[PDB]
Amino acid sequence: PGADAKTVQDTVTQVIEQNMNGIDNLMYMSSNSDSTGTVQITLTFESGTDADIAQVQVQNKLQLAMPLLPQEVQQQGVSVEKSSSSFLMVVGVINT
Amino acid sequence: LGTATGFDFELIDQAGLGHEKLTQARNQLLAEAAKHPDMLTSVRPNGLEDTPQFKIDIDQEKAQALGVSINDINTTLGAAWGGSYVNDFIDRGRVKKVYVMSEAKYRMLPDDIGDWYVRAADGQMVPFSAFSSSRWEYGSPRLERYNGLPSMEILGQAAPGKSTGEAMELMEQLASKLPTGVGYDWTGMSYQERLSGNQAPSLYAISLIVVFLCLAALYESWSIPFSVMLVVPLGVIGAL
Amino acid sequence: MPNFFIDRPIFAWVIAIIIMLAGGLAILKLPVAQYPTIAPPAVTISASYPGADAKTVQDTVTQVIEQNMNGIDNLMYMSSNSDSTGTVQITLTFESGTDADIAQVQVQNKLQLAMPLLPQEVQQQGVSVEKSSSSFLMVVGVINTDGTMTQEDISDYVAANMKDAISRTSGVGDVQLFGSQYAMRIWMNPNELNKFQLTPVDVITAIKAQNAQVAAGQLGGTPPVKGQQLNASIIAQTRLTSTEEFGKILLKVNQDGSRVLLRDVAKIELGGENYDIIAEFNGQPASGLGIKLATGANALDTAAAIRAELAKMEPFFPSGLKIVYPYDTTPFVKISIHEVVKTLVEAIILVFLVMYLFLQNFRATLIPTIAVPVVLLGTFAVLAAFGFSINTLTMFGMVLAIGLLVDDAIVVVENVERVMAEEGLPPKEATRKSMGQIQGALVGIAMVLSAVFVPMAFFGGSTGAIYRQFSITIVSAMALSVLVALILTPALCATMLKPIKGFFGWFNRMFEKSTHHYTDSVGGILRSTGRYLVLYLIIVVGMAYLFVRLPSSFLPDEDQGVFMTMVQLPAGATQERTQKVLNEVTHYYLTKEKNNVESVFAVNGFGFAGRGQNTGIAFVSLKDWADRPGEENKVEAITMRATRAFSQIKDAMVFAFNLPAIVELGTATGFDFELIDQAGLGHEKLTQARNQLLAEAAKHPDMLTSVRPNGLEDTPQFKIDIDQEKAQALGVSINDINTTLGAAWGGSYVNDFIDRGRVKKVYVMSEAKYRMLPDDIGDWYVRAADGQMVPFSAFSSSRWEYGSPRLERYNGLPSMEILGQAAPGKSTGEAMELMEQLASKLPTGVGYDWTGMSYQERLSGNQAPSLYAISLIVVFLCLAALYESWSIPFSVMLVVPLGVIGALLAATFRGLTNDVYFQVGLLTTIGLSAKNAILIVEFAKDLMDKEGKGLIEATLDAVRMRLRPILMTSLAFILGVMPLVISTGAGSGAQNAVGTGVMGGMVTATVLAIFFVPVFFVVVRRRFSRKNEDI
Ligand SMILES: CCCCCCCCCCCCO[C@@H]1O[C@H](CO)[C@@H](O[C@H]2O[C@H](CO)[C@@H](O)[C@H](O)[C@H]2O)[C@H](O)[C@H]1O
Ligand SMILES: CCCCCCCCCCCCO[C@@H]1O[C@H](CO)[C@@H](O[C@H]2O[C@H](CO)[C@@H](O)[C@H](O)[C@H]2O)[C@H](O)[C@H]1O
Ligand SMILES: CCCCCCCCCCCCO[C@@H]1O[C@H](CO)[C@@H](O[C@H]2O[C@H](CO)[C@@H](O)[C@H](O)[C@H]2O)[C@H](O)[C@H]1O
Ligand SMILES: CCCCCCCCCC(=O)OC[C@H](CO)OC(=O)CCCCCCCCC
Ligand SMILES: NCc1cccc(-c2ccc3nc(N4CCNCC4)c(Cl)cc3c2)c1
Ligand SMILES: CCCCCCCCCCCCCC
Ligand SMILES: CCCCCCCCCCCC
Ligand SMILES: CCCCCCCCCCCC
Ligand SMILES: CCCCCCCCCCCC
Ligand SMILES: CCCCCCCCCC
Ligand SMILES: CCCCCCCC
Ligand SMILES: CCCCCCCC
Ligand SMILES: CCCCCCCC
Ligand SMILES: CCCCCCCC
Ligand SMILES: CCCCCC
Ligand SMILES: CCCCCC
Repeated sequence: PGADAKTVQDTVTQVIEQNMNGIDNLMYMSSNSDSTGTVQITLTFESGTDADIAQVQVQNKLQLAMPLLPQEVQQQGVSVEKSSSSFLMVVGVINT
Repeated sequence: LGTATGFDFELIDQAGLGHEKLTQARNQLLAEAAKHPDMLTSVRPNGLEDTPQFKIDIDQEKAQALGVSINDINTTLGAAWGGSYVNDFIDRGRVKKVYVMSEAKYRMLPDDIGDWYVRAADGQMVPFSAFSSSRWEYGSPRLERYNGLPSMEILGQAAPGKSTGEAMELMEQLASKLPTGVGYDWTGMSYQERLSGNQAPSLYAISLIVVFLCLAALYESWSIPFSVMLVVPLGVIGAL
Repeated sequence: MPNFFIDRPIFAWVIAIIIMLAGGLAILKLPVAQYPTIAPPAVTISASYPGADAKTVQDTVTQVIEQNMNGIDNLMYMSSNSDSTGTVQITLTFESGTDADIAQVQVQNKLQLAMPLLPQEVQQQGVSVEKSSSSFLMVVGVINTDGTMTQEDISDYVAANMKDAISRTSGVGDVQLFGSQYAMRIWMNPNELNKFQLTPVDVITAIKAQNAQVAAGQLGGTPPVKGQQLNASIIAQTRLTSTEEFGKILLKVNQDGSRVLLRDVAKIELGGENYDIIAEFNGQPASGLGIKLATGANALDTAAAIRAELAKMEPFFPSGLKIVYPYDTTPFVKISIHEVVKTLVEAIILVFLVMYLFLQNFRATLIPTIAVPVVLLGTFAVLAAFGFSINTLTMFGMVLAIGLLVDDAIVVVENVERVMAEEGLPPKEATRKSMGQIQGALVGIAMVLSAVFVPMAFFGGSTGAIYRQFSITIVSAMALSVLVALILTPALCATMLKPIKGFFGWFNRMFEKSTHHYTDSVGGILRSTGRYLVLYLIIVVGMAYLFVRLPSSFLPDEDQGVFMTMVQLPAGATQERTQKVLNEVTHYYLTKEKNNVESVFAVNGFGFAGRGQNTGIAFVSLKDWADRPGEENKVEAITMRATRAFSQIKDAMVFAFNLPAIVELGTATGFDFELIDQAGLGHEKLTQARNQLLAEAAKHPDMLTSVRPNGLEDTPQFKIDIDQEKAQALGVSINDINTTLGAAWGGSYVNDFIDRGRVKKVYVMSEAKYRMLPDDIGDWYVRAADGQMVPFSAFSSSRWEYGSPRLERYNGLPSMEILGQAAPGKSTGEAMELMEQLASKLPTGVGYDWTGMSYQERLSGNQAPSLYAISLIVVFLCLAALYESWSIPFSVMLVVPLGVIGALLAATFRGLTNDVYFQVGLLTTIGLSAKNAILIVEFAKDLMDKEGKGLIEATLDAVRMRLRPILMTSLAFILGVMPLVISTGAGSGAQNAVGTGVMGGMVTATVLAIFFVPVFFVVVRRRFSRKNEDI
């Protein structure tokens, strides 16, 4: 919260990236760090990779980098999720 | 998947050049690409351009002379203007966050900076103006990295009548004339198209070869298979 | 099928072509490896406690982690080292077949329970959990040929621009930097600090405050006021980027207004995170990456991926920077496999030639020549179906399978060319009835021979995959051979066979006469059978003696074009002395092994046991095998001479050693012992127990040899006692004291900075000159609550003591590893039994265990004899079915010793052992021997059943008929396996070994069979009969 893109990149993104080692079947890695205080790092794996194994291997390397991140980021936490743009539906909730 | 039409290019800082030099190299590539409308169309960055930002320097000597700690200064600035997640409370049985932040009207403009006071060790309240200075500068609102290195993603597509493969060839030729230390890579759909294309010739060959061999066994003849295999264009022409 | 394809030769070709296409596509995609995977997965936890001694590491990190290691599936044992570089390594070794991904997940799930209990300094160094082999796959070296970059510069360039992408590459399980990345080094001066009434605590506090990256929010940020037109990020402090900026950190302002800057109390420079690892390439400054193969990953695919990634970096190198390749285990794999391919081709050509010699017709010879490639290519497709790899044993299966299937088509082609001579049927008509006579026996005999190898496919243990893949390859090839002989061969016999001197005339007539004296000799032997019965038994007793006389091993050492040299100095020795020893090692290879050594990559400060000022390693790469003729230019003799030369180096343990085929199984005669503190005795008592055990072992040179500890000896350490009362009285904080002491003498990782775009570390530490001497301790001052500067001498006392630089634990208890081996002639089992006896007489509370290779030894015992018994039983049963007789099978079984004797003869005279390759050749010999015997019995019995000829007439008519075709196929294969025997170059150790046993077994199985088989048949039928034969 409140961080600029360079602060995010240089205290969070680079640290996490430098720890994404020893993971199997990685094709490439990409990231953005932005002025809303957000970073997203996406690791893309070979077709046929077990997505659960890929995610736990990523999550476990991340876990061991958490002590290197700023306290404010440790407090917010860092989420690791399987990526997917396919929604079954979007339920809207409005007040009339 | 995305549009999966066009190409997906990564410009890469391979030698610690820095954001500004990478931007210059990007612009060089975009300008050259614009000189080949016959081959490339809508070659553009996928990210954001640098914007004005408000650089505030804390004067350490003045802070120390007044007895104001840097931690109080930076917490006061960050908590008021950026907001701060303090801890959690429990709202109707559900754990939720507590945030402190300035009310909107006291964190809008540079003149508001001087309305925020920090208590020194001797109890006196000191305004931010007394130990800071500011200036406008440019910086990035969105920094990109690719395989751990600074990068800028560039999207585009082949011009009408041209194949994406040909457009990729030119992009690579143009990229080879960029300043020292600037590399590139293909990602996404473009990574996908290169690998699928490298397989196609051998898969066609295996299909053609096995079809011939099955027919040769069927007819006990190395030549009669051809009379069947010649039919291929007859359907294809009407589909086209 | 035969009659079907005789009418459809193009269909036959189509099936052969599809078989070959599938095999060809398998060859392009199958994994390539030296051996099948047999090594158990190992997960290693690594952590670092900067400035910590071994006991501090053990008692605040290692024990905490170990106590959380529970509920982990398939765990065989756990071991750990805690050392006075501040490093701990904990290795968990799992059962063969364990999924390394799950083992890593399970280990980490438990580690995360321990992580919060670990010191913050340890957490912030980064704890790592890796799943990799223990040995290096390769070392990637980096030099600067223009000499414009120092060792430190190159190391930082590798760390900052190369290492991470290599570390992310799939199959790379671990990467060691031979060097260090740059950090911002603040080298504190205690005199200047005291002059300004400052301490390392103030320095650290000021760096955290003035090397900061501050989140400051936005102008016009959300939620905004109405009418806002400006939105912009606020940028406050950012990480410092240069020594200049660190130098002007403001520590304080004096009363008179003067400023104290960090550069007034410290020297500030870019320099390594650590200064322990310094490498050279052929004496020149270097860095590099030591790469370990991830568990179960393919070595060749991973090396290829590493090279492709390195190729992406090279264009952006600074001037002069160059990648060198001083140590790579993978070329040997690739080249050794290609050499077996070459001998496979050469074996096929040598078969084609020996047949043209006997057949004397290209057409008649070509049909067999076409069948073998079709079958072998198809066997590759079967390997893919079974999920096997192209490796040494599947490739030896390809070569040795030839001898057991080459007769399939020959029996078909010849039984046709005979039908066209007896009668006058055309080639097509003859093939049909010909196939009707042999088709059934072909299938059935292939099943009898398959019985030889099927049992061995059920071999257990880690060793089991070796015998399994070989057996499957042999059986698959024989099965495909039958199929090809029922599909392609009949079609070619019916389309190509020509309807039915010189050197050949000379050959034919020579053989004609030889056949005459042969049949004559046979008839004479039939009348003197009693004598030759006795001769047979002593062949069986001789075979028995040579079998027990022959020593046994697992896999021969191979010259792999590379090897390593270990440098171990006593703890307490300095970096400077280790470099002196490394210079001597490097000098020796560059001056005394000019003809053999291509490069030396020497690393000061790195060993396999662990880091330290007192340890180093030299990686040595040799010139190509072709440029190193003779055994004196092979790795074994090179390392022997080197170790002998290095024995004259004082105060150091230096030895060159070859890589073992399988590091896991390790030495052929070595053991791996663990002495265990079972009762909280403590390190000093355990050391004494160790010494007692080491002394008693020396008293038995008869059975034990080189029984030594694997770890390090105690060394002097500087014990300093902080006096709590004096510190309280002076108002000196214990936290200030410990931070001042640890930061100055051990170093402290303060926070991060940005060096040319890359996040890196900042370290404070005393400048070297103020942390070299015990007296320097009192030059460090701490500030009390009342502002007075207090020297360490005012509140501390010190004394010398002894302590351990490397504490070992095994399965969670204090331990000491002891290596050793059996004395000449003695067996490892005998040596281990003695060690157990000696261990039982040790002080109360001292226990023991076996690990590593010795865990495998006691675990998997001898299981080959039972499987050989099963094979023989099943072969006999299959023969009983083939001949519908319980007795006739013995006429074939009795030929097995005639072949086994030759394989033992050859292995003995040539000096080989009873290893993997002698056993796969021994099974092949059994099958080849039975095969040759059936090439006689099947015909001798065919006349007594179809031509009604008597026992003695049928026997002598068959041998005369079969002497030529038998010696044809037999000598062809004997010559065919010649390239295995005379093999030199990569993998020649395995080739020579497997060839010697098989060829030796073929020779005896061929010369003795043509004389003894007639005796076996006639004697067996006479005994087990009533009113049938002899007329
Ligand atoms: C009748 C001729 C034999 C058949 C021809 C060979 C068929 C193809 C064999 C497999 C592919 C080539 O592999 C064959 O073995 C190795 C491959 O490293 C080469 O061997 C050569 O180079 C290697 C290193 O590369 C040296 O260690 C070796 O001393 C030298 O002989 C042979 O020159 C090559 O012919
Ligand atoms: C019966 C006589 C014939 C017996 C012949 C047996 C030869 C077996 C030797 C193969 C050993 C080397 O195995 C080697 O593996 C690599 C890595 O997959 C293959 O590498 C291949 O990759 C791709 C597909 O994977 C191919 O498009 C490419 O042309 C080739 O480089 C080699 O083409 C193959 O030669
Ligand atoms: C797991 C349990 C199953 C495993 C069983 C092991 C079976 C092993 C069989 C060994 C081989 C048997 O080999 C078989 O022997 C018989 C003996 O009559 C031969 O002889 C037979 O040939 C054919 C078979 O249809 C008949 O027309 C003929 O009259 C008969 O003599 C066969 O041609 C041969 O194929
Ligand atoms: C004139 C040529 C027409 C080719 C049309 C192919 C369009 C499909 C492309 C595709 O998805 O590729 C899949 C696959 C690759 O092996 O396609 C093919 O294999 C196409 C070739 C099959 C036809 C040859 C047999 C002759 C008929 C008896
Ligand atoms: N029973 C009539 C009869 C009359 C005359 C001859 C054969 C004959 C047929 C096929 C044979 N197939 C054999 N092997 C070689 C090794 N591979 C498996 C198969 C061997 Cl050893 C002997 C063989 C005898 C059969
Ligand atoms: C791989 C293609 C094989 C084709 C073989 C053609 C048949 C054999 C040659 C013709 C034989 C007739 C001459 C007597
Ligand atoms: C798809 C590959 C087929 C190649 C074989 C051509 C057949 C030869 C024609 C003439 C035979 C009489
Ligand atoms: C446990 C190992 C299984 C053994 C497989 C059976 C061996 C014969 C297979 C032949 C394949 C054609
Ligand atoms: C028509 C028969 C074709 C199958 C040939 C089988 C050869 C023996 C295989 C042994 C399996 C254990
Ligand atoms: C003789 C061919 C045997 C079947 C080949 C099928 C290929 C299996 C790939 C997994
Ligand atoms: C791969 C197809 C080979 C067929 C050629 C036969 C021509 C006589
Ligand atoms: C581990 C699976 C083995 C598959 C065997 C296939 C038999 C042809
Ligand atoms: C471990 C026992 C295996 C025995 C294999 C038997 C095959 C018929
Ligand atoms: C293994 C069983 C053999 C039994 C032979 C019986 C002879 C009549
Ligand atoms: C009747 C024989 C057909 C076999 C095809 C594989
Ligand atoms: C006619 C039987 C076919 C067998 C193929 C494996």
